[PDB]
Amino acid sequence: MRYSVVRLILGDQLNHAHSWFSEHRDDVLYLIAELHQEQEYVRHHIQKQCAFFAAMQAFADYLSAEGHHVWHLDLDASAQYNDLPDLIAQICQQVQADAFQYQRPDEYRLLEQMANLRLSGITIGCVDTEHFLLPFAEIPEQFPASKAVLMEHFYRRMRKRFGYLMTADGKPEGGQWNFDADNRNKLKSPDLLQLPTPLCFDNPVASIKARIERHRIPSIGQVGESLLWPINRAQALSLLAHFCQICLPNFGRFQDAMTAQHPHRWSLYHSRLSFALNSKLLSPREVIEATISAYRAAQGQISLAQVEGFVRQILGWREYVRGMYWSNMPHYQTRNHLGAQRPLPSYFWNGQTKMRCLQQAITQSLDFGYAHHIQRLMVTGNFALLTECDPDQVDAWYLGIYIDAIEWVELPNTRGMALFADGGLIATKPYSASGSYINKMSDYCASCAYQVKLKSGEKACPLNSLYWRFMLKHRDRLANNPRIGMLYKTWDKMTSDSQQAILSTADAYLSQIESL
Ligand SMILES: Cc1cc2nc3c(=O)[nH]c(=O)nc-3n(C[C@H](O)[C@H](O)[C@H](O)COP(=O)(O)OP(=O)(O)OC[C@H]3O[C@@H](n4cnc5c(N)ncnc54)[C@H](O)[C@@H]3O)c2cc1C
Ligand SMILES: Cc1nc2c(=O)[nH]c(=O)nc-2n(C[C@H](O)[C@H](O)[C@H](O)CO)c1C
Ligand code: SF4
Ligand SMILES: [Cl-]
Ligand code: NA
Ligand code: NA
Ligand code: NA
Ligand code: NA
Ligand code: NA
Ligand code: NA
Repeated sequence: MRYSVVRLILGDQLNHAHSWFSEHRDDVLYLIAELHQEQEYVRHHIQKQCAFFAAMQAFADYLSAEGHHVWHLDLDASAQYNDLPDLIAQICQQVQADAFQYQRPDEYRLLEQMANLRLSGITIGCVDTEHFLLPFAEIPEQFPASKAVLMEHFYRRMRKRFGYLMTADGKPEGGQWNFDADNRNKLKSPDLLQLPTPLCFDNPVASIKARIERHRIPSIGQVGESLLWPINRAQALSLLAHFCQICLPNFGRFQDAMTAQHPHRWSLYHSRLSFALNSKLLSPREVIEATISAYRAAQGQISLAQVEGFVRQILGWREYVRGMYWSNMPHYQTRNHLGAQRPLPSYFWNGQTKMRCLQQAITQSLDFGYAHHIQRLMVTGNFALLTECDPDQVDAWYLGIYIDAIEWVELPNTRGMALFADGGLIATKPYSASGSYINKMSDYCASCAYQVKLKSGEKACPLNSLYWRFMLKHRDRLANNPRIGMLYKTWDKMTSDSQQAILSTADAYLSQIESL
């Protein structure tokens, strides 16, 4: 018989600056819980379970130190309840609450579950997470349903609205909006010798792993005794500072680069802030502001391309995919424009493929819970696009295996940008590529069993023929765009014999897809 108000904090709601905490109330109880149900909607990476569980406990500790009343329920405690609604209802009854409040969730499934909660004698309210730049209530106007809103136009509007990288008279700093064309370098040997050591934390996780195991919770991937990912706001801020000082000067330059050689190949110059942002340990405003401040203080050593390249991903892509998700869900999750139905190959779960590119991206995903963007898009994403993998199966892999994956951001990037299964709603054109793209941006083909210079026959890079088979299959859909039509000239110039050898090689590789 003890609290008037119960307030839930979900595992991705770790915003230390939330207005709830701006006052101290002895009549308010905060609840944060490890939840079996949140392990059952997809099979998560063990490192993702460890990171969220560690971060939820660390946030509870922060709140308690600040004088808030907080109960953190680990799986041993939460297993007494049937699901999250039962946990809420029983605890509200236990403490004789008059009111229950929660922060709006960031997946459709959970927003719907909480919206349908009814508690006898208890008033329920839903508040914002106080994190994203675009207010949730503006999504319907900014993102009309089933409309292919152009990310670039939304990004320019966001640049003007928030003032980031804008001139005093309202123009983009540097004479253009988007510096992506300057951000397409491959790492050469001297660049590899200069790669910085990624900032890795030492967060022990043996007890968390043992608790997960005791509850027979399924997971994918691997972890040792220590988790390298930030699990509290101080570690996240330290990663942000590391990024600004050590990585931001080359972030754009090598944004699309991949290497099989260097020990730090899994991180390169990326920020690795996505988990910290998506769990709301950091806000996008503070990350943007920190990186712009570092740029301005570097007196030319951080070029504008680096910081615009970074800001575009947070102010532009991240806010954009959120808007498109909420405007188009739940129908969006049914879209399969290209009719893709192939099973995801088994080496997505173990890395046992002879394609060096796929082997590197899958193995790092399994071993780190993380792949950088060009791997997600142009290595595993392109492969799943060209081989027509079932989007439901692809979504389950991406949403589970990456520590930063929550559906609002996974689904538009995977089903939309990578698989083109929304017919271009999210990103306009398919991101299809042959092995020539991988060879241009990476050193993978120099350490591969296949020959990237061969399109057909024995030992040819499978991407080379799978690319043409895909583009020819969809020629009528895609030839209306004029720039891609050029690609069909490269094809139409080939002999009948060569065209046929390529399509025959593609079909053979698909029939043997488990062996690639
Ligand atoms: C198929 C596919 C699936 C993806 N699934 C996810 C996912 O589940 N969660 C996720 O956060 N990102 C996802 N991304 C986007 C992007 O690849 C990751 O944000 C990025 O790899 C995270 O690494 P980082 O923090 O080092 O990013 P950096 O390269 O340092 O980029 C800076 C920040 O920009 C943001 N960002 C970059 N690209 C995007 C994007 N396309 N959409 C949204 N935010 C972006 C993130 O906040 C990131 O921390 C996906 C991309 C693809 C192509
Ligand atoms: C692995 C995981 N575990 C939990 C948990 O046990 N409890 C919790 O409150 N949240 C967890 N999360 C985050 C949620 O599954 C879900 O993705 C977000 O709350 C959506 O906004 C995740 C991702
Ligand atoms: S040759 Fe083809 S399969 Fe091998 S690394 Fe290059 S792109 Fe990947
Ligand atoms: Cl070189
Ligand atoms: Na359940
Ligand atoms: Na306390
Ligand atoms: Na070279
Ligand atoms: Na991106
Ligand atoms: Na779903
Ligand atoms: Na685009």
